[PDB]
Amino acid sequence: GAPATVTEQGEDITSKKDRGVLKIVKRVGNGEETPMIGDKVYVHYKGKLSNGKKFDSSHDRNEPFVFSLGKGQVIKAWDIGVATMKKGEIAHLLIKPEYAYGSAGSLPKIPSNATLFFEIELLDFKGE
Ligand SMILES: COc1cc2cc(OC)c1OC/C=C/CCOC(=O)[C@@H]1CCCCN1C(=O)[C@H]2C1CCCCC1
Repeated sequence: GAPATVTEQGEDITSKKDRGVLKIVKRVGNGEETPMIGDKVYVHYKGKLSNGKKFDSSHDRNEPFVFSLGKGQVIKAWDIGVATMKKGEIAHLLIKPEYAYGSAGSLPKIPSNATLFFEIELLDFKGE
């Protein structure tokens, strides 16, 4: 499956090189520029737990997901992961708990020590 592949071919994009956030580019975007911290960022995404019990998509709310990069509004994996993406790119991220909800989880949405998978499309990122 898509997350297996990420375990197998995915680039470790953490600083500590702990495999906490692995990435594969699925569709190549346009341009050299990636989002800077503080940029307003627009994405579509699909997300699930590796336990396979919960799924979630932006598409369902019929609205892009908008957040400010680096401003602590998403999990660290997103701040790290979306910083690496170009306008128009689609990527897969596999994420260990330390870059997600950790040992405490976010009960009951996210259980203790959960691993997460996302497919993310970077639509646009504007400067603050
Ligand atoms: C749409 O509602 C949610 C989705 C997720 C988690 C939620 O909170 C536990 C949540 O409710 C409100 C919180 C939003 C920001 C935190 O969320 C994140 O930082 C990440 C990245 C941004 C998109 C959503 N995402 C999530 O972690 C999802 C989660 C949903 C369960 C399956 C795995 C992904």
